[PDB]
Amino acid sequence: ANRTLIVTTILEEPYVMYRKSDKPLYGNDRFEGYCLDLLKELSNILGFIYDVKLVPDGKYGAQNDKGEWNGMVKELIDHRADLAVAPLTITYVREKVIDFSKPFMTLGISILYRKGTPIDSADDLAKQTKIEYGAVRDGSTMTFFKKSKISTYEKMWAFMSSRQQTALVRNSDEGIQRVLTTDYALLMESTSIEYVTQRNCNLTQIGGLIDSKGYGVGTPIGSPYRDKITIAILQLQEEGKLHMMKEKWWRGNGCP
Ligand SMILES: N[C@@H](C[C@]1(C(=O)O)C[C@H]2OC[C@@H](O)C[C@H]2O1)C(=O)O
Repeated sequence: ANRTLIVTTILEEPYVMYRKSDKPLYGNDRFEGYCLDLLKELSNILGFIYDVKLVPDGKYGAQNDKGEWNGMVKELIDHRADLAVAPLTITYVREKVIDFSKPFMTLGISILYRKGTPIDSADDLAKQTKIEYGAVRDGSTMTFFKKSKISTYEKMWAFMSSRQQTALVRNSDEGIQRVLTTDYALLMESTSIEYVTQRNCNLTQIGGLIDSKGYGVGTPIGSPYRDKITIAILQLQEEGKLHMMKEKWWRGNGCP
């Protein structure tokens, strides 16, 4: 039989979450979400079983000043996993070091905050001095700011980086808690903003999308699975299955 593929992933609602059960769950059964459904579909099409393993460092992946990676990206570079199936953003810097499938979803960075302020854009947010802001450490949103040559975003990066211990959060849950309990706005991806703002009516998006990009399945460079996964994604796309999966995991409207 074909070797069981190792899948690196990360907890991120509603892509990957612990299943709620009153009885013990083991192995893959512990998890559910859009990305687990995606894996069930991909594995049927490609003919494999898999072992889902949460990334040990809890990070998506960024490189330090020495060019050393962490998170799921490092797991792929180091051939610790066969696939990364997660809301993993397809970026220029990552594409040079891993192979991504074609995208299964598109999104852009925007701002999550509480309601009640006149802040209407990133320009507004960068200019004012009352509300702090940041991003999840070692993800693509942090990297977007670090690499930007747009003045507003360069200033925002300098601010986040100056207050890195403060401004850059460990994960999306910490970021959202910070938004809810302190004067802090979180830079994050639009599909996640859509999800949370339909569940907690104290939260809102500020402004529009600042960029546009996709999520893809990651594989190590040269992986014989990447093209097969791309073909499977296109199948699911064209059959309307990806659309159905989005509806299943995002439904339904909870806030005015
Ligand atoms: N998709 C990103 C990770 C992350 C980000 O950098 O925005 C962290 C986490 O942040 C909350 C929401 O944006 C979903 C997740 O995206 C990545 O692939 O690095």
